[PDB]
Formats: sequence, C-alpha cells, structure tokens
Amino acid sequence: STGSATTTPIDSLDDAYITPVQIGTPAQTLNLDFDTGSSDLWVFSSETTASEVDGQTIYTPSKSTTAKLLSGATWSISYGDGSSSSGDVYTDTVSVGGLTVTGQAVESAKKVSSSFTEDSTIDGLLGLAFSTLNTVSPTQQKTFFDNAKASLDSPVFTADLGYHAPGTYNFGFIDTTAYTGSITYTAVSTKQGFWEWTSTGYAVGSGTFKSTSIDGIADTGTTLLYLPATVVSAYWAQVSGAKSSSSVGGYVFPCSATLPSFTFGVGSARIVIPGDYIDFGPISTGSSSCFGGIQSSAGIGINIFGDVALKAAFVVFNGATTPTLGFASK
Repeated sequence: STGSATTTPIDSLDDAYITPVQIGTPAQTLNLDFDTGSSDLWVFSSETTASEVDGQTIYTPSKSTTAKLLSGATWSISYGDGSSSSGDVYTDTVSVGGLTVTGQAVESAKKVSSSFTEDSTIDGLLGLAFSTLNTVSPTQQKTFFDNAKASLDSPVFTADLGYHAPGTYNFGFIDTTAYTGSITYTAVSTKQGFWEWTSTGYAVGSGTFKSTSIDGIADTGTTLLYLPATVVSAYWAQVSGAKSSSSVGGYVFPCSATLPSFTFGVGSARIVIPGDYIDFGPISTGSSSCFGGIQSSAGIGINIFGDVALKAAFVVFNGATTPTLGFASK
C-alpha cells in the first residue's frame, strides 16, 4: 500500500503545516500537524475542556462506529516549546492520503495548553518519530507509520514541505519526480527516539564550506533551524544590524536586509537554504525588526533541523530495520 497527502502552511510565515487525516467511521477529517519529533497522535475532541477549544475541528468518538475506548490508557506530553496536552485514548481507523490503519491509537485531549487553543488551524498532532517516545500509559502505543509499515510497498515516508506553498507527505514510496539529482542517505541514531543524524558542516552565503560534525534531529514539527551558537553567530555576522535580543528571544535583523543563504552538509552533498526562507517577518505588527529563522540551540540541548531546513529538501525517512535519512535538492 501507499498514501499521499498534501500538507499546507497554516499561515504566511510557514509557522507549521497541516495535513488532512480521516479518523473513524464515517470519516471525521481533522487537520493534523505531522511531527517527526514526537510519537503521539492526539486530537482535539468532544472530551476537550470547552474553554480550551477555539475554532478547532474535534473528533467525537461516540459518532464513530469503529471507535473503542482503550481502557485505562492515559497520555500526557510536553513539547520543546513548552506547550502540552493530555487525555485518554481510543483506537479507531485512521487514513492518510488513502493509506488506512485499523486499530490506531487516537489520543483524545482532555486538556491542551494555551498555545494549542490559540491556534485554530491545528486540530492535533500526528507523531512520526520512533514509537519508543509514545507517552501512552500503561501500555505504550505505536505511531501511524509504525502500524502501517508492514503493509507499505517500502517502509518509508517522505516529507516535501513547501516554501510559502503546499507540499506533500508520501507513505510507502519515493516519488522520483519530486526532487532533482540524487538522494544522499545518511545514518540515523534512534537512541533518543528521534530521527537523529550528523550533518557534515555548513556554509554561509557564498562563503567556504566548514567541515564539522553537527548532530541533530530532522523535525517537521519545529518551525526553525536550531544550531550551535558558533554556527548561528557566524551566520548572523553576515547580516548588517543583526543581533541577539534576550527581550525578543533570539536573533533579530533589520527588515530591510537581504539575507544570505545557509548551506548544510549531508555526507558529501549540500542542501542550500535560500535567504528568504530564513525571514520570519516583523517581530510585532508594523515593526522594522524581523525575526530570524536560524537560532541558537544552546540550552535546548539538541540541534534541530526544523522546517526552515527541511523545506529546502526532499527528505526520506527510511524506517527499514536499520533506519536512515535521505536528502535531495528540489
């Protein structure tokens, strides 16, 4: 089997991407944030505290003839950005882009933090990291990908995120028309439950490439590119007037600037992030200070190749017995 679904930016900055997902019978379509940095599929639901729902589409298990309470199971998750959610668990039929999993754990939110409530466009998350990170207790549950894997033509999914445009998540096949040149594959460590890999270095603009190992995670659920302070300082030093602002919470730059590109290494290959991808616009409406898309990972504890990086590539998440990651230009 295979599946193919379009993923769409939630706003003009590509702050996140949503992908329609069919849950239950008859289908209830919710727009979920596919997140390769976590491993829970959770939704706004008829059980979500009413004051914490503000425009989201909800899953109502009682209206699904295939929903079954997973008795005794609860979940609770906290994300890197400080947001959180928790609740109980149903199993139900879940389809993405024509690919169907029966008996998928669908985690129904009873509570969500303010960041989720305030984002009316995201109806939940669909985690695509390794199932060892799944938070369901007392019986950990498998991700959608893990459940689908055996049925897939090939045990892979791909992320092809757009810049200010829709893109595609494919399951079970590599669309050879969706990228240019070749796909460069690189080793993955699953020790922390993430799609963790080591970039071979970076360049800023037309500058020379610096060969240096940068361990980080491929994370579709993180907006920005978080890298070591040394690397980030070297980038922003090439933008006149750029500075790190503790008050704003990172590097900002004059909105009048033209940003340089940023290149990262994948083995001997190179992925170029155009400067425009690094512009996250005015810090507040009407401001001439703009927020940078490359930020320090210091004090996150891990480097994160988020959407800023991934949307510059066609990315293969290979879930073979020995997982790997592939990157191609596009």
